[PDB]
Amino acid sequence: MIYTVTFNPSIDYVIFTNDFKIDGLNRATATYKFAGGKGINVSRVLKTLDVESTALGFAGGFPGKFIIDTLNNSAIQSNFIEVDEDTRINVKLKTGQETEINAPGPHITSTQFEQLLQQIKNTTSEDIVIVAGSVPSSIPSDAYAQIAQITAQTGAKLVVDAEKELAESVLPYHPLFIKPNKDELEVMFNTTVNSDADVIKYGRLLVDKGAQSVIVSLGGDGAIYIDKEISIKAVNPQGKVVNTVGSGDSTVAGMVAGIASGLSIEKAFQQAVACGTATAFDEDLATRDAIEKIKSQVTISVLDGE
Amino acid sequence: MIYTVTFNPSIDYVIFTNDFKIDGLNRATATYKFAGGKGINVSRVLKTLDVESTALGFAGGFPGKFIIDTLNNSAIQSNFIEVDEDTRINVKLKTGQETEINAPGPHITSTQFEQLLQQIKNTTSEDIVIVAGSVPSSIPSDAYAQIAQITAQTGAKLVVDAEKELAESVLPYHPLFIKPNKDELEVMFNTTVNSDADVIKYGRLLVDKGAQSVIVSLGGDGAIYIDKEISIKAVNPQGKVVNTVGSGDSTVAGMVAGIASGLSIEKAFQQAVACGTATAFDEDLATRDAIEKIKSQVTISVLDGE
Repeated sequence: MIYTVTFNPSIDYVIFTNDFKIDGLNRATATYKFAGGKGINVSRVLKTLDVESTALGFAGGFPGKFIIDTLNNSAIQSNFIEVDEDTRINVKLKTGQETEINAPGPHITSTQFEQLLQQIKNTTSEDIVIVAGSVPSSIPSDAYAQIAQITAQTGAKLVVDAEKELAESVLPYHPLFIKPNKDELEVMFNTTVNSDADVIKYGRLLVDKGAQSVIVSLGGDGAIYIDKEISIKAVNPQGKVVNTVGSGDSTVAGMVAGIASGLSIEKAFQQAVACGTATAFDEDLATRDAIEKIKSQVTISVLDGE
Repeated sequence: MIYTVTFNPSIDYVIFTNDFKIDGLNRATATYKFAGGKGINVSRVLKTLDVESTALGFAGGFPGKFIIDTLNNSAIQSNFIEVDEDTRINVKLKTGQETEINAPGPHITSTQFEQLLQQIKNTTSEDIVIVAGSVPSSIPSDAYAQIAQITAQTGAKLVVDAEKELAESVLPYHPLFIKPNKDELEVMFNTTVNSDADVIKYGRLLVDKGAQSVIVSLGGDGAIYIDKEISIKAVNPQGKVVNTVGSGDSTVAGMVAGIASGLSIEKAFQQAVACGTATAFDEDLATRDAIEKIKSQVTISVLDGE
């Protein structure tokens, strides 16, 4: 089984109005409710790629109910921890000026965070655990390192989809892969990274620090995968970027799906990049036929090793 | 038994946020939620007054469940007709300004509306049916009349708090009272209403058209009750209007609770005005002690009749 972790899922409540007035009565003419979360996104892309996953994380109240349902309706399994405060509802106003109104997450007790850890404790060597996105304020700030520490004990494969500092924290626990960008490397190592060989070099030092594999995201210039024994360069096709939100979740999910479904590292990486690129070229998350279209146009090249 | 009917009940998603920024990422400093809707508010005030009622109307999805659980936690019964789409979520933005964003209802089928009417068909002469609110586009635009016509056969007292034309349409069905404002009177009878005598006149013409009685809201200037045999003037204490949302509802609930619990027309009316005033002087709906405090302060006078 593959699990995603979404610590703070939301309802993105998108509202179209008959124009907008501050301090006045406004009527919405159309609304939409989408389940939000970076761990949920991965699950969405995995499903797009015909790969099952179970969404974990924290859900509460009627909004938590809604998200569970949405995921059932997609045939994505879930086992969120029931918490005592409502899942957050973020409001996006789209008529004329496009405005965002984000709520803080629900309060999550220590018992509840423990209930999630208890699930990670029930994973095995053949499970993949994908933790994605920010750490909410009412869970421990080292939530990623705790989950990782448990995976190290179960054998489960840890994949982190977060910014550098949380991926750095999981390093000693040998994740399956982390996914920094070229610019994060420059900061980590206090050096200029300006060649594919330099990318290989600092990605391999992160492998020395515990990472089983590293994907270094390079933007529209593709990405590099680094192993202890191989590095790969993927170049994606050019095209108009519409919306890069989700591209990271997609890359992560393409990689995992490829691994899970018996593709080579090379081809799983190729799928990954095509996923991230597909999403980028789309308004929202990529369709399957968009992913397959792009992965033929993605060129793989072995940089070093075998 | 007393029944409130809310066609389009709501979650009122209240969001506190400072310096509301259009086209911007805002972060809510706090949020909360309650069950809103006119008939629901009436049930809430009747409850504060120790008077049972069962909420009727339409609920669906998990927004629907929230309203039922919220009412249940408040010890208010409900017998909502399950609809196939989500109960609406209305947004209230509390900065320095107060900005409401009201959503459309769920789509309500004819079969579901028929289910509601079947409930009104099971009423008896001892029952009170309160129908309050705007009519959602998906139900019969003559929905008030379709209810009013059943109560005329069952014998149940019909109470209406609606827009002018909808209030006008139930008149042939002899509702127990309707509740227009002075401004609706002015539109109805196409004339200027500038005195207590003018209010008695046009209000009693409504009693001639079928209303058993009429309460005319004068805002912070009190209210006038009009009968075939008497008219009464209520005058409420002055004070800082905090929030008048729900005060019309509270007035209706005060009047019904009075009649239901054996009070004179006069004292029931006094209770009615105290309720609407006390709400006005409050964040939300009035507490019991605010209501009682205030009705000691409400003056009652016979305008005409015996």
